[PDB]
Amino acid sequence: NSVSVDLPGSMKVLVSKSSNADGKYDLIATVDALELSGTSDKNNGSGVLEGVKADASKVKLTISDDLGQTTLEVFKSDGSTLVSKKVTSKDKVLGDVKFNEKGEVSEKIITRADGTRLEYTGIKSDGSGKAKEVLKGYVLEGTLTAEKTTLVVKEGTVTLSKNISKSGAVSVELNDTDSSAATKKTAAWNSGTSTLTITVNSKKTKDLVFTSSNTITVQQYDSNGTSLEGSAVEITKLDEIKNALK
Repeated sequence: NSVSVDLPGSMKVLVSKSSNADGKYDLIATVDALELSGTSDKNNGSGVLEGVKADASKVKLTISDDLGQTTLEVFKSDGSTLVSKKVTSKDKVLGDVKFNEKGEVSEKIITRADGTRLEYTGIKSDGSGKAKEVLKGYVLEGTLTAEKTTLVVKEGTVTLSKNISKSGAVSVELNDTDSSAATKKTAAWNSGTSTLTITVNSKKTKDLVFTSSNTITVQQYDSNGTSLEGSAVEITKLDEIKNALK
């Protein structure tokens, strides 16, 4: 009579085995406690379903066949003022948006495939806000502007900035207010190798690699910067990152 299709999270959409006389399928989905009903032109789990909460909130679940993306929208009773929006990509990246009482965006958390998070709070009408990145073993603090996310690690006169553009590209910069030409750090970034090379008085001192695993590794150069030494050490603690900036 019907068959189940599993979706990101608990969500399981039950689709009818065959279409109705107008060529459309019946969909029933369970999302936590809510029962949603809707339709689709296919029986692969795509479609649009709607329901109502116990407090009269309106809910809409959209499963798109072009992106594999699922969008869960919770509205006020008018079915138009947003209360929350949950989007899960094919890549299992989760974006969870909260809205103020006027239905405008005020917070967004992105949860990555591996479980690390970008957290945007105090979002303002201009797209700025506060930003935090939650990694394995430590948390980075920074700011959001419409242009980019900037997470900062400070150590004395040195500021390490990790920038994330709207599209998700990463650039890393180092800024040192040290006035001594013998100790001031500068740095060069390569996005293809995801490596920041730190230089002190014309000598390369370390490479910081920002890995696909959302980790940071550090590897030392020799005393006159003429070759890498040893092997890269994966950073597990914020104290280790700051130490590399000394």
